[PDB]
Amino acid sequence: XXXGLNFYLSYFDDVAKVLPREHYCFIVGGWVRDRILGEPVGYNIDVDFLTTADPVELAKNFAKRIGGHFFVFEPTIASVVLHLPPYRYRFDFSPLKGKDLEKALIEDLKERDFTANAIAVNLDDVLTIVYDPTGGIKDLEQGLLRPVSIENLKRDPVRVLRGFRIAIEKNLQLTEDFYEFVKEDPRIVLKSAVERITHELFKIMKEKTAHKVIRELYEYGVLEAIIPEIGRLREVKDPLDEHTLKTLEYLEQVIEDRAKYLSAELLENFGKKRVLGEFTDVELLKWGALFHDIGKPQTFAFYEHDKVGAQIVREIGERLRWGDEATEFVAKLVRHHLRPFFLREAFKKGELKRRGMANFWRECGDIAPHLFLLSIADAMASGDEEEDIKALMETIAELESFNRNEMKXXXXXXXXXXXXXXXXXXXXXXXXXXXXXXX
RNA sequence: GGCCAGGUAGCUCAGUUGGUAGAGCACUGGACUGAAAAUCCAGGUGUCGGCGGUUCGAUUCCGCCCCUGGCCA
Repeated sequence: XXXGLNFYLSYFDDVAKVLPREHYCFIVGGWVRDRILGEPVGYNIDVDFLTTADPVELAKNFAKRIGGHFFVFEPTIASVVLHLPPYRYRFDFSPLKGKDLEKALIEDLKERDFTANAIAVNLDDVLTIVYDPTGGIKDLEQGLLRPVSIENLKRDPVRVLRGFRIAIEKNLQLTEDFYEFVKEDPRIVLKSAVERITHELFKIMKEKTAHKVIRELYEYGVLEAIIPEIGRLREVKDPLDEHTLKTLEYLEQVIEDRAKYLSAELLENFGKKRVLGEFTDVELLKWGALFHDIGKPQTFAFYEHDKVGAQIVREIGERLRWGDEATEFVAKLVRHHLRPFFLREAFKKGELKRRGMANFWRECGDIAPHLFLLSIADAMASGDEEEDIKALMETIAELESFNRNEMKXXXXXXXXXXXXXXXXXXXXXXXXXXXXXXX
């Protein structure tokens, strides 16, 4: 332990007004962390507490006070979730028990993954003596995220990704012992539950420096052990894997710059699609950039490798428990991923016509901007000539402007609607349709 | 409380733009054989989990709930 507006939160008062006299409560986890790091409070607040009283009644009355929902789940801990559009509050209360309070505190802290997460403070001193037996402060000053002990990483293998994510997110450098431990057994990641790996994988794709972490998870073979399919890109010598990596990185450089490639109506709904509740479609675009060609080593002489791509992606989505909607998204993104290049190649000959455009926007109108961005970043990774790229953005311009404006007996009904739609581009018309269909 | 997948005949499983719910096995009958196994032919009235919406028409499209399981880093 080393030496209120610095560690204040509005709701803390409420907790103290719930928490009984005899029992004591400590604030642990990422709150004290992010605060020490001096990063400002976001729109999503997550606070983990350690209390000596019954966390369930605590959480029930707390939630009753702030008008939050109540939660109990597996030790056995209690949650309170209060969610309105601008902000989200997750409070997780955890039990603490012992004949010696300080001893048990230190004993809990020491079991934690990283010194940056083991720093804790007493509730009373919030409303400035801190508890950091791992000495998290010292590392946080050096700007280094260092695991407490390797045994606690091995305990819950999924933490091995956290160490990457956190270090990228909070922008810190992992220590040597972490990277050494990953070099030892990169396969350990498979021992942890699947949806955790998925969820962490997405939490890494979320940020815009993600290409460096994905390269990292590749280079230690962790991204291989999770998804062996990525390991198979190297079995074909053009380099395919480096290609997918730089395509990813360029997809981030383009996505940040997205306003100046795509139109406004194409940016309108972009980013607005939700999957797994905290993640948008941008991460799906980054995934479909990683898998953009997953099928090339499967089929070569690469004729079918796009559909093969779709099938492999889909298998990865089923396996890793992604959304069926999201995995279908990524799979369709890898399926049509080569479409704008054929449209550009058709445009360079001036052979692109209303048919190709109408097909384009009927077949896939929703993945269009993602498809365009991905095609532009893949063109930038392939190192296309400037003229070729200019032609590409011009093609995109053509399609965009086409959609912009120029786009505004069971069998019998089907052909009736189809021919009515062809005519829109009258009982006598219906009778004539019937005569044309019957004859 | 959040996300995700399953719910279909007695059991267990197909059904990617919507167009009268099938297949295999099991069960029964018959042909065959001294007998049997084997082989061959024949037999689905299923409130597609429930209530609603869009369509001429919903297992599939959309909304709201029940139940089962997985996860909550």
